Amino acid sequence: SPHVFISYSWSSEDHKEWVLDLANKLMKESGVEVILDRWHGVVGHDRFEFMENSIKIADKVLVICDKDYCEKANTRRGGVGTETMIITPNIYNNTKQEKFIPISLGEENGEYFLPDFFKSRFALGWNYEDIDKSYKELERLIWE
Amino acid sequence: SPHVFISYSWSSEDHKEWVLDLANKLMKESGVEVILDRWHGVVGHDRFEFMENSIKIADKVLVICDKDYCEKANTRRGGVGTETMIITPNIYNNTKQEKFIPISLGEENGEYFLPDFFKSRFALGWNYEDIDKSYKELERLIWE
Repeated sequence: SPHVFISYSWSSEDHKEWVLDLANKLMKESGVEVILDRWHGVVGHDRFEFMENSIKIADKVLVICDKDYCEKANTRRGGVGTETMIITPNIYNNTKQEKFIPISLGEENGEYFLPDFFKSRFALGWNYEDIDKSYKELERLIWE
Repeated sequence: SPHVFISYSWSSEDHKEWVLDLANKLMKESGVEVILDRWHGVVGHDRFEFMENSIKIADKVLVICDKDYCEKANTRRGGVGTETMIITPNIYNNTKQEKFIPISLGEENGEYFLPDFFKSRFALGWNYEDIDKSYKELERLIWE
């Protein structure tokens, strides 16, 4: 099975629910073993360590790039500090590049959200009007 | 400006013309420096070494993945002929991964053509019904 860690920001309760629904769906319908912070009982100050360690054991890393994740990633408001949950340039540059599957949420005109330090600009443009098509491509990016 | 090498096979005269048109368009409309075999006068059995040298100086590498390219890549892998400009497992694995911009041609149902040894499964699904959208995204993958 693909081991898939999901990197995401707790932008809101609805967004946490969208990520949780995606994790449950990947586990149920796609035979993927999702590494999710909510399913490991990760306390606030253990978040950076959990993200760091999870990326090394995961086969794929979903980068949930909504607007809040991308400008938190680009600015790094105080820098790393255990709280973090957002991939840093250092983590990105010490990870095999093929693991990352950026998913852009809420962009317009195909200007997919993606942190500036991602050298490859590919991202799965999530189609809210065609979920099944976007989910199919996510399965291909994970499995194939 | 980005130096963009185009990896493609001479599958047919129409396909060579499609790649030639794309190369001309990228230079004219997107201000990129395209490294094209026909513009350097690379004759058939010199093409593979030309691909190797060009990928080292190129900023991006477009992988024109139609059916013929992907089946020869999947079947022959590192054993592709000296006359070919088809990426091998060694070339993919020994090149900075962000260079590669695979373009899937002629795939159906979102089952994008891509050699199986490409560790990252991302590819630009070329939309023959919305070229401007596909060219917009190709420009972004090259520039951004």
